[PDB]
Amino acid sequence: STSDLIPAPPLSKVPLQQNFQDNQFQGKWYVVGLAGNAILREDKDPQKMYATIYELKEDKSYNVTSVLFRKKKCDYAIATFVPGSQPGEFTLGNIKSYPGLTSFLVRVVSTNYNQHAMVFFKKVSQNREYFKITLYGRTKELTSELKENFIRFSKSLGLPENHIVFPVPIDQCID
Ligand SMILES: N[C@@H](CO)C(=O)OC[C@H](NC(=O)c1cccc(O)c1O)C(=O)O
Ligand SMILES: [Cl-]
Ligand SMILES: [Cl-]
Ligand SMILES: [Cl-]
Repeated sequence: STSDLIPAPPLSKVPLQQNFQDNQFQGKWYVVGLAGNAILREDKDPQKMYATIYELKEDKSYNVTSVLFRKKKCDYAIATFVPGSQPGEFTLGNIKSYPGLTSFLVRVVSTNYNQHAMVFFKKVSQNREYFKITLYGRTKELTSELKENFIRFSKSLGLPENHIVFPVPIDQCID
């Protein structure tokens, strides 16, 4: 809440997926890996897998729904991602609805659309700058190769290994 943070990387270290295809990116993605400056590995109580669903609207923004299993319930969080400056980037719709949130950016780093994606998120909340990379899969499992590529990438942004987690597959809520 008050603690020091690993700095957000310059955006020059975060690639953008070439010729992003919004229609192909839609649908359900499972969070198979998660890294960030507020993300901490927890052996005592491991992060559980959650899912994020991207529905492309006629106006070209996404209605985004995250589905999580928390405290024996299904928690649903909804947002609107508005197309940003370059295809594959997004800003947050209705940002004034979010107390303390002054900046929000999504950048799709890499994806093949049918199996995996890596996506960078940065926000400033109460003037503190957070960033996250998610490794998304169309299924709950990915290859060793994709997972190591993701660790390599997360580290290139200055995150140590204790800031890189692999949520445990579950069946509740996310299917
Ligand atoms: N301020 C806290 C409130 O949860 C926080 O951001 O930490 C939560 C953490 N998420 C993030 O740090 C985070 C970073 C950049 C953009 C986002 O949309 C995030 O959600 C997580 O996913 O467990
Ligand atoms: Cl819980
Ligand atoms: Cl493998
Ligand atoms: Cl390390």
